[PDB]
Amino acid sequence: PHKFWNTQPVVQNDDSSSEYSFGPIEIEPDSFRKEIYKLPDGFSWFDCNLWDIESQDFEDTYQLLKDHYVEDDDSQFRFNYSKEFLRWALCVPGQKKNWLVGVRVNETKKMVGFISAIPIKVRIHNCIMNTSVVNFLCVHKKLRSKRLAPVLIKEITRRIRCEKIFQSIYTCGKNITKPFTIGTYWHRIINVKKLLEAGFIGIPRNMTMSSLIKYHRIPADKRIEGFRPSVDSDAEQICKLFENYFMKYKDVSNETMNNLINYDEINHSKELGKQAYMKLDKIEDLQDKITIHQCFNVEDVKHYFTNIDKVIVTYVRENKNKEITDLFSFFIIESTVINNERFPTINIAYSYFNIANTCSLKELFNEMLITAKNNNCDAFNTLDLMQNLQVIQDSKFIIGTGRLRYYVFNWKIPQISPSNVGIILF
Ligand SMILES: CCCCCCCCCCCCCC(=O)SCCNC(=O)CCNC(=O)[C@H](O)C(C)(C)COP(=O)(O)OP(=O)(O)OC[C@H]1O[C@@H](n2cnc3c(N)ncnc32)[C@H](O)[C@@H]1OP(=O)(O)O
Ligand SMILES: Cc1csc(NC(=O)c2cccc3[nH]c(-c4ccccc4N4CCNCC4)nc23)n1
Ligand SMILES: [Cl-]
Ligand SMILES: [Cl-]
Repeated sequence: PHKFWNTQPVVQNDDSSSEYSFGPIEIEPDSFRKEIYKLPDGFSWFDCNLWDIESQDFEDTYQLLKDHYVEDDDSQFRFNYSKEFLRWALCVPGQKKNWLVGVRVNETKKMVGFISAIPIKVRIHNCIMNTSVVNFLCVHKKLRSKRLAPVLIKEITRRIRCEKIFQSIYTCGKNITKPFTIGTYWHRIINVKKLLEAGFIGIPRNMTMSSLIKYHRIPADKRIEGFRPSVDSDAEQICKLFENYFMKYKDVSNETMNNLINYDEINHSKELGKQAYMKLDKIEDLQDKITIHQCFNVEDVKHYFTNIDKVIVTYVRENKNKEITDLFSFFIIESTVINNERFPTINIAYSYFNIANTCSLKELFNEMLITAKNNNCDAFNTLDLMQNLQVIQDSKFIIGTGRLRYYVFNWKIPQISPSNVGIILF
């Protein structure tokens, strides 16, 4: 029984709609609460100054997440996002100062809560829109189970709506309301001895450390040439590469892709916003296609698909005309090994966006796995989004624990396969 989520414009688990459709759940451009939400006495909101990596706010945020953010099931690993990562992930083109929200104890100046939104452009079927991604919701462990989280969620909702944005995308490792897709975690072991020492895997009875090393080795043969790190001057080419990829896997006609309904222009009117509703005759119309994905202009490409040591790795393949034809990318997050004083962290790569045109996706990932090994990553993690199952199948990836639930706030999306989703959250 929910007490907060049952009041929100999201599809509920008990929803009994017998039709597949798309569109906003509600069009309420001026009826939302505009007054700041009250925090418990002694606590105050503040806009978190992540615009200078040396600021005190950035140290406070880094420390809060380091000790209190997402942990695995058994509380053996906790994410340890670096400050350079958080800057790359949160100070994105178009970001607003007030979408990085902290909660501080007034007497001690201790930061005890955080929630963030980043602006992104997304296509959802026949619509395109400026939207938000909510991430890094975090409450101090000593303040949990006191119903603070709905306060932080309502407050970021208010701050997003003040920017005339009424939808959001977010993920969760547990079921809340009805998710529009469910992602499966997959792990590729790179550094066996480190992951054994960390307790992530163990040594099977029918194996040895040496046979494990042998089994999990990244294949060294069949190397395809032409790959190099991306640079800023690649941005226009990379932008075109992404447009052609999303055009290839579209779930709407060519004319539709070229004339997407821009919800930003009609979300101010209950009558005009109705144009965004779209009934789907057959669910099979979407099979093998991408239905929802982020859209990147040249400025976004320059920011996201770059190379920052220990944060983000982007390589492109060139042909004999020196034209970019393929791309792989992954970001890098350390995790704390909670109960290991002498081996306190591991370095994990996470697949981001990958486009294979001149090679198979399996060959592309093999080149990416080698590069992640050479970037000192102990494992390579992926979701079964987009065409990744092609590589996950008949590979040495091992399934993870739990599932990643995808949600859209104030939009209707039929339950779809993760192959239909091109949205990666940090
Ligand atoms: C138009 C714009 C819209 C913008 C907003 C879009 C929505 C954004 C939504 C957020 C996007 C998250 C994206 C990410 O960052 S996902 C990762 C979230 N962060 C962590 O897991 C870090 C460690 N954990 C914690 O810090 C706390 O446990 C948190 C802060 C998560 C909850 O603290 P606490 O454990 O002290 O709980 P409570 O007593 O205060 O409150 C209980 C209520 O909160 C609901 N709850 C609990 N966890 C989540 C969750 N992860 N998403 C959504 N709802 C959640 C729960 O169902 C219940 O409601 P109801 O079941 O009674 O109804
Ligand atoms: C090799 C190794 C050692 S520890 C480790 N993962 C943890 O500890 C851990 C703990 C909690 C949640 C997790 N989700 C994932 C993950 C795994 C694969 C693909 C995406 C993933 N997520 C990352 C975060 N954003 C959304 C997508 N991993 C964890 N992997
Ligand atoms: Cl209030
Ligand atoms: Cl679920």
